[PDB]
Amino acid sequence: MATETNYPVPYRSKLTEPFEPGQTLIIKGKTAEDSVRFTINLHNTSADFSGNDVPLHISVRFDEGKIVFNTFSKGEWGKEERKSNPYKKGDDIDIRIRAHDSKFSISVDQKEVKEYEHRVPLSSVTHFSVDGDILITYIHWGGKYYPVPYESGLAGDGLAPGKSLLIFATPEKKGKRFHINLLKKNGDIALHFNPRFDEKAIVRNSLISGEWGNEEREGKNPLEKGIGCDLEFRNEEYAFQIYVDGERFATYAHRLDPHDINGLQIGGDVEVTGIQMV
Repeated sequence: MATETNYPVPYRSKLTEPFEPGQTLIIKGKTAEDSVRFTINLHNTSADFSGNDVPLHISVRFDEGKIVFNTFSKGEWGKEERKSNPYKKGDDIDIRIRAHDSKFSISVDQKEVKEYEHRVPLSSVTHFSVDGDILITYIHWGGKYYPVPYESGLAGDGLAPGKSLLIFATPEKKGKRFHINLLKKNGDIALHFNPRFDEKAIVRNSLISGEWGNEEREGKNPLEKGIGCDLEFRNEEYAFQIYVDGERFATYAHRLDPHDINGLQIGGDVEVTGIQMV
């Protein structure tokens, strides 16, 4: 219960539109050595009736040692479904819920641990709440099914200095490599981010006038096949600051003038679940 000043519990949010297949709800937070349990609920209502259907109820129990899922509808609860709780009292939590047309896919620490089949209409989800022994540090709802190869323009100012491009993706279980390109109008690639599991390295380069540059690799390579990752490309004064799962992975000195980086391409063996400009 440290400094919250952002998402104080009980937390409740009314969705702009109903939760649709392809969208993900991300909840991150901290727990204390005395935390017992906390909950995440996708539920019905509109104003503040508080008491309608709950398509998906998630209870993370530190006393029981498990994460429990269930649904409430027509005034009754169904049969709970359980999975082990990988967290001990006090560690940070990271739970993500992605909706699909036949179920919810829930990941814990970016690892898929539960497929919860829909028991009531997904369209019934109008709000989401979080309560219990947790201090929320991040919440995001959005995304969609991003086809890959992917290509699109970036806003109007694009990935300008002081801005950051956030990408939520999952390298394929049996994939070998994938890439992300930040481009300029003429086709030059300001930054080519290319994870290569077969080479145990992430290649970084620039494509200028149809020719590839030096090529910068070396570095841990924090990615793992089949596990979700948070990629952040921060455009700074002298270089791009590349963050992977919250830690600075590397820097890449600008080879092309920053500004006007208005293009994005993603390809290779990867699944993309979210793209946002921060």
